[PDB]
Amino acid sequence: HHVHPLPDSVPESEDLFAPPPRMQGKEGRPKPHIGPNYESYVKEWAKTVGPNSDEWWAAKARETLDWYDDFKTVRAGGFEHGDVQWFPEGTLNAAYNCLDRHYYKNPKKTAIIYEADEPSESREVSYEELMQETCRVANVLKSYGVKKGDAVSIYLPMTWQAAAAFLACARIGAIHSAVFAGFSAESLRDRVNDCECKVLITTDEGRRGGKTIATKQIVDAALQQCPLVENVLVLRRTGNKVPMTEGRDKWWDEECAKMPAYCPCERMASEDPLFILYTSTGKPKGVVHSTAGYLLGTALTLKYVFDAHPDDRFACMADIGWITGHSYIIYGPLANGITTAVFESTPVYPTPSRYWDFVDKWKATQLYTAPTAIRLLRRMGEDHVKNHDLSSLRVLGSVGEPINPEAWHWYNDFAGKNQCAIVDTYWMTETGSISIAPLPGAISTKPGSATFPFFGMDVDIIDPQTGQVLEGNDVEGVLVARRPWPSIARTVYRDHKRYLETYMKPYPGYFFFGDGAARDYDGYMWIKGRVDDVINVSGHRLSTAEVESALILHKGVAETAVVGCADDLTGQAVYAFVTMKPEFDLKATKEADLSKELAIQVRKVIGPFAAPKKIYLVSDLPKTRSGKIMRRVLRKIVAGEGDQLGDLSSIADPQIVEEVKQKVT
Amino acid sequence: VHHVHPLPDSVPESEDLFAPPPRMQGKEGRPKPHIGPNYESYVKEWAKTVGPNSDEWWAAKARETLDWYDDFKTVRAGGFEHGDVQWFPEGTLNAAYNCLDRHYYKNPKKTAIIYEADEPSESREVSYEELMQETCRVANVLKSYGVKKGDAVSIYLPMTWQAAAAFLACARIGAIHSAVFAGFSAESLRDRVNDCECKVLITTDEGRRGGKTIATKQIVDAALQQCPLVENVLVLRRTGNKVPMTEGRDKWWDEECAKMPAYCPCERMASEDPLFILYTSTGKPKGVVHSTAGYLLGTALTLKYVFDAHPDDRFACMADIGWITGHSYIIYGPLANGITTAVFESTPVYPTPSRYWDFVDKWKATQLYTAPTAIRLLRRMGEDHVKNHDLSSLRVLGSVGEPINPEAWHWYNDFAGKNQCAIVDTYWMTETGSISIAPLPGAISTKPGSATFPFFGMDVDIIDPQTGQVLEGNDVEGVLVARRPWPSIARTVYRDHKRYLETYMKPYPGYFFFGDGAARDYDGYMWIKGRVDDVINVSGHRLSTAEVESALILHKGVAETAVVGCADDLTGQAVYAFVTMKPEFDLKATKEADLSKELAIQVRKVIGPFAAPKKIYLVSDLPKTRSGKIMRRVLRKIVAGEGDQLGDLSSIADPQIVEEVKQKVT
Amino acid sequence: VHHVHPLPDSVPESEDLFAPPPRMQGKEGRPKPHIGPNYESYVKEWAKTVGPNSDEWWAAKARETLDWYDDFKTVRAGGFEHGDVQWFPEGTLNAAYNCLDRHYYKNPKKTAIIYEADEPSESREVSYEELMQETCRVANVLKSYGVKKGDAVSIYLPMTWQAAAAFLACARIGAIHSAVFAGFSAESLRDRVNDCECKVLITTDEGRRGGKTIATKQIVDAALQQCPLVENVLVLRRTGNKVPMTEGRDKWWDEECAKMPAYCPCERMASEDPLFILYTSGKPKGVVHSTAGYLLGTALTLKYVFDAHPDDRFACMADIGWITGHSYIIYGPLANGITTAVFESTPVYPTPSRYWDFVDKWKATQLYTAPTAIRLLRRMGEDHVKNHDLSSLRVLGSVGEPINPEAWHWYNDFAGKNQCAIVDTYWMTETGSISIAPLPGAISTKPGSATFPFFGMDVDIIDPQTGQVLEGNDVEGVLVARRPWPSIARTVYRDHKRYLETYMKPYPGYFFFGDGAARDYDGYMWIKGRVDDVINVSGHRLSTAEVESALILHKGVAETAVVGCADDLTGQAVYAFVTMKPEFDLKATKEADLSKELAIQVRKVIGPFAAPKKIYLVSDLPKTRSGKIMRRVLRKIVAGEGDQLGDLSSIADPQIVEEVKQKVT
Ligand SMILES: C#CCOP(=O)(O)OC[C@H]1O[C@@H](n2cnc3c(N)ncnc32)[C@H](O)[C@@H]1O
Ligand SMILES: C#CCOP(=O)(O)OC[C@H]1O[C@@H](n2cnc3c(N)ncnc32)[C@H](O)[C@@H]1O
Repeated sequence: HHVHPLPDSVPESEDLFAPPPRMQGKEGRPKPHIGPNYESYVKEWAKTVGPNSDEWWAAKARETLDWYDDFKTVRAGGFEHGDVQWFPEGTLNAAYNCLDRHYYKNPKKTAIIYEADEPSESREVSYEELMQETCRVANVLKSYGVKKGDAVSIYLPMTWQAAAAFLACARIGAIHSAVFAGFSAESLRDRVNDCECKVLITTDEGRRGGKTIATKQIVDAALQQCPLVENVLVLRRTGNKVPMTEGRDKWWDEECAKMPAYCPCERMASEDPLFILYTSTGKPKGVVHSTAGYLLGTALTLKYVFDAHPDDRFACMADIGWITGHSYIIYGPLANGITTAVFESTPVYPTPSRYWDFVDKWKATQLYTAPTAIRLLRRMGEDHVKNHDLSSLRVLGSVGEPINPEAWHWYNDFAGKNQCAIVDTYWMTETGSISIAPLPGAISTKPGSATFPFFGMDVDIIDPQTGQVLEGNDVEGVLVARRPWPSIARTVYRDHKRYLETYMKPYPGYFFFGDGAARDYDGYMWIKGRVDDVINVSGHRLSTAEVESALILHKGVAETAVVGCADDLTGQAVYAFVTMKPEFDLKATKEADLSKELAIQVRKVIGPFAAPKKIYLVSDLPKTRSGKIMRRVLRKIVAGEGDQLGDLSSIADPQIVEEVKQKVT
Repeated sequence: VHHVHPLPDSVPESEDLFAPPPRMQGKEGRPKPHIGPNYESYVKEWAKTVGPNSDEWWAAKARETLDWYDDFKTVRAGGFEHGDVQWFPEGTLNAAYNCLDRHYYKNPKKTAIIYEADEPSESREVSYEELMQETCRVANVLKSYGVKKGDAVSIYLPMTWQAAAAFLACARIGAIHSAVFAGFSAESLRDRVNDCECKVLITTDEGRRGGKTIATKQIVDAALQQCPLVENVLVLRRTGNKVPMTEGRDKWWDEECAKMPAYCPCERMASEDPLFILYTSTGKPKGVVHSTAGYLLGTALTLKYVFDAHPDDRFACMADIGWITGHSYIIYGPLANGITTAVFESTPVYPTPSRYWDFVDKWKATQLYTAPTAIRLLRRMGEDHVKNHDLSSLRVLGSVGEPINPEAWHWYNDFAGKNQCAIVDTYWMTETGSISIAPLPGAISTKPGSATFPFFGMDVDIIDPQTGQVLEGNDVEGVLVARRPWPSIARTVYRDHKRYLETYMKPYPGYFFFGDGAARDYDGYMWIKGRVDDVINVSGHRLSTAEVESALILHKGVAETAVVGCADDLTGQAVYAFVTMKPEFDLKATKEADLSKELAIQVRKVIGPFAAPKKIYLVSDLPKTRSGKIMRRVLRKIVAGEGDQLGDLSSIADPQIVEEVKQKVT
Repeated sequence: VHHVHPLPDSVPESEDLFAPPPRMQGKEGRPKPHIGPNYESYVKEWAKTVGPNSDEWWAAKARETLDWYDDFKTVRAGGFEHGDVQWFPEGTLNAAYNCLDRHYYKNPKKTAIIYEADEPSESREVSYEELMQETCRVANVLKSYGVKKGDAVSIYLPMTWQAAAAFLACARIGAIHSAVFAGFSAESLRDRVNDCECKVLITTDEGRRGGKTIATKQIVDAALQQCPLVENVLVLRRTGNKVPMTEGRDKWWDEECAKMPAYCPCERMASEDPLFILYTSGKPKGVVHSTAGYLLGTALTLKYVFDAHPDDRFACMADIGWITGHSYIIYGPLANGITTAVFESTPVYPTPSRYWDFVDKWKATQLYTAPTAIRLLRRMGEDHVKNHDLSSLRVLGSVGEPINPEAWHWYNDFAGKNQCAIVDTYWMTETGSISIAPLPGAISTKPGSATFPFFGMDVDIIDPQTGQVLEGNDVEGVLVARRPWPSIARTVYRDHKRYLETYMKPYPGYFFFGDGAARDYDGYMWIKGRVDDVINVSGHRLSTAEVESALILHKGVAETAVVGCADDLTGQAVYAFVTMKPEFDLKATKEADLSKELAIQVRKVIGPFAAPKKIYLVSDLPKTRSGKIMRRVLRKIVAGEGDQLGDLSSIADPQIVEEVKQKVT
């Protein structure tokens, strides 16, 4: 076979995992929405793509959302000019669909499980309380002169009121722009200026993992260079003394106490912008999502990819500064009317048992996190997870990067006790909602495979050299989409040329994701890393996931990243950055001996061309807060270009860049 | 042996029950009542409007009574505790469309407003067409000033018919009007203009009332020196006397409106978009906020049922639009129903005290609605001004704003109604939006001084004020509360929701607290006998202001009285009475010491030994607001020697009376 | 002995009636007319559109012809006396949705605009898709400037196809466009920009017309020195020649639109929201049209007066600065979903064959132009038209002034080859759409007669001295309308008093057009000139059209204008300005002899009272850019008031005023 699965210690013939009994409607669990096999998925999926799928999408849109005005046209526009339209004549409001309609049905149902940084401070927030708080904030924003179409910046940590802030903007038709709490003043400034908001919402301080985030201090530094911001609303999260500017800055509780606890919903066109979300090369990229298609995509993917039922308690452990928090903490779960988790802490605070204490306390029915969190808990030891119950879980999700089969198995074995479906969800900020993922009651999974495209997604593999679609199976190339889908990003804010050039020009007629992909002999899709991260060794194309998956098969390896660099003989050579577990004895095992064994492991599993030319042992890797490993930073450092690096002040650990610069020289 | 007594009356109780008269029975060609013919017909309909199955009735009434651009789905939600009351939330409508356009499309030449000018010879009818055209011109002017949906607009206008055009022009574009009584001082106007943060003010060059000039533009000029946000003033040329105009800021209404077309589209408003702010007559000005659909529905239904309004009716509410009574029962209620409404620019006694009745016979008014202060005023002026009029076009006479003493009630019944009209005593507040407790005139047999029974949608209880517990059964007295939200309840206090919750929702959690004392007699009739703050406690006996004042006016020659409490060592509190005799009363022939002695015995005979005033002060007038409320708080603080902590009293009806009362106490 | 005579013609009356030709009878492969085949078929349909039972017809047409977001309840209300005209008041719609989106959703690649560039080789077809995308980009740009619903936007654009996108971008967001003829002077532009109080102006670097450069940005910069409210100028790069650009205020159209997405939601407009202000050419008069009635009127008149069918290619050769361009280039044709021509050139550039080269190249099915253009081509000679095909044409239209029978016949003979119906369309900026015109499939035409009123128009003739309606036929007086019609102008911008005084006060209960009119014995209507231009000779009333029609019957006459002046004996005396063809030899032919024959011709055809007291031979006449002859200018010069003429800097050829002033003295 030309296309191989990601390296695993399990043989292939024992590596196919059918939907487990918890996903078969047994042991009292709800029956899956799609099942019980691959054919039930394909039969439904075929209704959602092609020239006869308008019927299905119109019905789903009218069944799933409450509309003030019906639409006439299902879809229009396209990639070439970036004029994508879905349900254009309809009107609706996102806050109405996420709060009001559920509040009118069951006001005391829990909307948010607020898991505070200190576990003892956690509590449930009802739909009634969340709707009231949202309306008070919306009334405060209107009193500042915020109109429909105005942008509002949000610099809030993971406290439950962050959802009220998002939905207050949606309620009045303002465009929220959320920035990770803890981003530097410089990074915050650039995003506040780019979206041209006149109002910013923040906290006095944030609390994450027992550490204080000095959010109001950062905000004051940033706003000295933000001439459009006239009002700042400050939530008193810690009560520690912070500066407040007379006139400009007001306390959230004091402002909201002035306002009634209901606010009318602005009637939004389907294509009115809902939010701007800046990704984390050059200027910040503000990805713009509209209202109806985005909301529909998040609601349908939540329902089908995680098999959400009305009583479920959905635990997405990500941050609302990330698209994962937008779609699968706030918009998806609340549109469906279920309970969603807002997790304020880290996976290891107070201890690495935190995730599993949370699951057993609240009886979470789904858990959703990133491979970086999974690898972190994998390296912390089985004592923190082995003696928990965790049987309320039916589905475990992974998002943000390829999941190494080694990490996949740890997730499957300890979090799921081999009784949960594992959904590896591939998508991007620009896709709005999950693009490729197994439907858990239908798809038999392979460790590290996203499996099959979601409803409305018609994806292909293109040879990057020819620009032509590769038909059949056992093919590898770059991932593209043939047709628009409801939740696709509509533009890059005030930079539509960047939007067309990045996604629509490389392969005209297609959407270009920017990731390498392979379709194996069974038709399963494998997303093996960024196209920019592919290493070309003597004409052999190497993906980062396969080498990193091979490296982590060696004992004591916690996390790795591989990058290419120009080589005189092979064009490019592989350089590995390897993080061993801190307990690994670097004196008993020689670094030169460990590097040799790692290279042989890569050679044994992939081939002679894949063996790293050099291996660097580092204590950690440069990562974004969402958990993405910044291989571009490592690649430029290896190239001796530690000067041409972009904005690195808001990465997870800025100091690790210094350690990497040292170890290379 | 009854714990609860009717307000003191010279008529014995056995002859003091007044069944709906023939004009309210569909006889003599009068329209058949909407509800009747008895108490049970009221309860039968009322029971559909409260309780857990009342959504059906309210949804049907909402869709039958108003024109909507978009239908609602949800009937009601929210509640008292957080102040998130919602009615018909997904619906959209426009108040101006419901008060003007839909009636104009059906009968453009029908009279919308009977404009009774200060001089009777200048009175005229204003058709729906003309009112709609003027409203649209003003709305276009406001839009040309940059007024947007949700912006507040202050209105400082006297009772000329264009005041209705100004209100409805704001409603038409979704602006929030804030009307201030014309004649309020520059200080009171300033405080309200600044609180609502408006950028536009609408006023007149001058007002005319009772042959006197109100220097409105002068007051406005003085106020705006401390109102830095107001950028545009639109000035109506009511008198044409020369007034200063500030270049740029001030423009003439007629010149601005001549530039604009006579139609303007209606802004499609959410049911819960704010319709207006109305500042009430203690501390900082309280801007009571009403939303759109529930408020409009409440005014339309109360006008229809409490006054038994029919399509050809000519409704004469004689109040001022600076008052909630003018908002609800001059402009929004009558015009929403598509009938004719009166805008009365004068006083009850100008040129003579026959003015009200000349008006009724001139225009054939079918209902008259006024305040007890006006009724007591006309009672004091003599029967020659009323006895020889016809007045037979009237079917219903209403009283609003304070308890009506049975003595005044009977005068109203006897001379205004010639014992052939139903008398509707309507209890409500600015915060309730529309009438809360009132007799339905074709159904309820009235008792002088009783509001009788709660209106549709109002589920009221009597609570022990200390324990918070409901007093079940009849013959109980305590404080009035409502159990559930109703469509027209005020939604907030502007930018001060904490004050709204603390005032109405926090004192008795789970209820709306009106602030008035109340009693339910053995027949179940409700008696609202005064504000809770005005109750006097003499030796453990709770005394209401209405009962003592009603006993005092039973004495011959008494025009009007007010009673307040003050600290007493032996009885806890003692009663002090301020008494206004008719000026024609001979105070030399009757000794003042004898008159006070006769008054005390009259009180003792009717109420009990404990109720006799410890001291009585004879005054030429009482401290009253413009709407006629007697300011007992002012009198109480003066008696307690707290004439330093009175507050803003510059815009009361007669500011000088405070000087006479302060002198007379010492 | 008829009191009312047809306009003077060289054809006897008995041979001057032209039934619909075979191309308008459904023969020779043409589509069957919407109304036909005779006068009774017109009356039968017309009678449904007027009177107290016509609501049914108008409600149905409104719902059949336009797409609505919200239905209306009331058909019509209001009236002339106070200027509160209302049509479909509760309805909501958007003009850009009706002219672009709904056609784009059906056939995106269909040509919306035939862009006939000033140079023929640069002409091209613009699809509905391309036009909608450019409209949406511009709308997004305007929104980014803070333009809100109800804001005025000035447009100073020449006849390039993006002018339609600029109009429709304003309509899309509910802004009120105010278009000013490109080439109007800085003073005339300044006055219109200041009157509408716009904060945004859209223009070009330069225009190109007849091979000449219009220095639009230079004119704009001079104007804006006296326009303190304008904050943003959007500049279309039409020529790329260097022009001044003011930092901050001025931005390039292509650079701004490249930042914006190619779709924009439609603002839901009430039927009576203003759609545009159009200043006519004392203080400038900004005529205001609302949305639904205006759009319905233009769509119905285009369909019925020009018998437009879905595949037709409609060629209106006027300028968008004129109401004719508003109604019959942009709004009418695009509302109907057909192809419309945007003609950037002049009728004689590069040569006088331009119109007919255009018709044969694009196979135009209808042609619409002004009598001044027809008279211009008539003077240029038959060689430029005689050898063209032109058989794709079915209907030829004339708009803007009376068409002399001599010019009518030239149009009929050479443009139409006696095989097209000629529609003489009478209307005004204030009427929105055609008022009186033959329906080409039903009405037999007379040269110079508008014939019969359009649907919804109930017109009468009033004796100006008595104010009374003249019943019956063979009557002459002033034209009035009895009832409002859907597309009537609703006000004069911020000058409603001028609106009432001009149109509604002279004859209370009627709309006063300002034109003299006669109804002949057959019931045909004749519009013979403005009331202000009527000449009173010894108590005999003379219209300009009849004398000007008689003068052009003389050989060598290209164009004439007749005006009155104070006379001691007759009250007023006739003065004629006559333009001979430039090839006419004024040395071989005595001017005194030519003047005598011209006077005798008038005496023979009209009578002794009409014979000009003086005749002036001029090389050209003072005309507006739309082609109206400025007889008010000529009258004041004859009266010796050549100083109090007012603003004449933006007329077609301002220098000709100097030549006329010389020749009179
Ligand atoms: C309505 C109105 C104007 O509203 P507002 O000015 O808010 O005054 C509200 C207060 O007026 C008093 N009041 C009003 N009507 C009555 C009545 N029929 N019987 C007894 N008291 C009455 C009470 O004290 C209310 O709380
Ligand atoms: C249309 C248009 C442009 O509108 P506008 O530029 O407002 O000019 C309006 C005036 O033009 C004259 N006019 C226009 N068309 C004709 C015609 N077919 N026959 C006779 N006269 C006509 C009249 O005098 C109108 O009142």
